[PDB]
Amino acid sequence: YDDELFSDVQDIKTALAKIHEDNQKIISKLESLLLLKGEVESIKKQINRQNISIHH
Amino acid sequence: YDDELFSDVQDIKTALAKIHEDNQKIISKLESLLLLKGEVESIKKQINRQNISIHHH
Amino acid sequence: YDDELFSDVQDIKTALAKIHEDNQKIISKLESLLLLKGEVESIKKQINRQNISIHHH
Amino acid sequence: YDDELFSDVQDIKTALAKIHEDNQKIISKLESLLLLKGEVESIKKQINRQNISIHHHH
Ligand SMILES: [Ca+2]
Repeated sequence: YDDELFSDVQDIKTALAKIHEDNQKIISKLESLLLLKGEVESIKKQINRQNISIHH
Repeated sequence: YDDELFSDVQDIKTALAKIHEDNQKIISKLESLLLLKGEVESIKKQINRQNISIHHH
Repeated sequence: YDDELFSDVQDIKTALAKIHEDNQKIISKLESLLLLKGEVESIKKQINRQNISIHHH
Repeated sequence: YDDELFSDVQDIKTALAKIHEDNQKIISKLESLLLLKGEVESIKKQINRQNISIHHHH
């Protein structure tokens, strides 16, 4: 083994570690973005509340 | 095919399979986010509905 | 170049191609999502038009 | 270290570099999307302002 297969293999492993870390970052931001769905539901309630007061 | 070399190759295969699984999770979340699109359009209509009510008053 | 080693190397290449394919799908979805920013700005204008409507009475 | 095997290893490296490059772009797009959080918040305030004007208006 090597000559020098081992060094190349290590480099591949180092790259794989970097991509996975990237994935973790991509997932954190998706989770934060998902909170948007609740906010845009809130806007629709806020508009309905306006409609209720105006009717009154 | 040195045994240690095979061990190392198996590790690489294990890493890639994990990355692919993460990709599935990422795509699943994106599909959910896409539904936002319909929700926003509905808000524009809700405002238009409001405008009509105000005119008829 | 051992025959089994070559096959495992081939298996690795197939996996990278699949991950790359996942990437393109992810990018496509994110481009669609970015269209949201224009839609939200449009809502801000639509609400402002209502305000102009109310002032004129 | 067989020369054919070396090419195949180089090929693997090239694909990984390309995937990382894609990862960067995906991240840049997510950061842009995040600014949406502020925009949706701006709308919530804009609606509240209407309610206040209306109260003074009425
Ligand atoms: Ca990704």
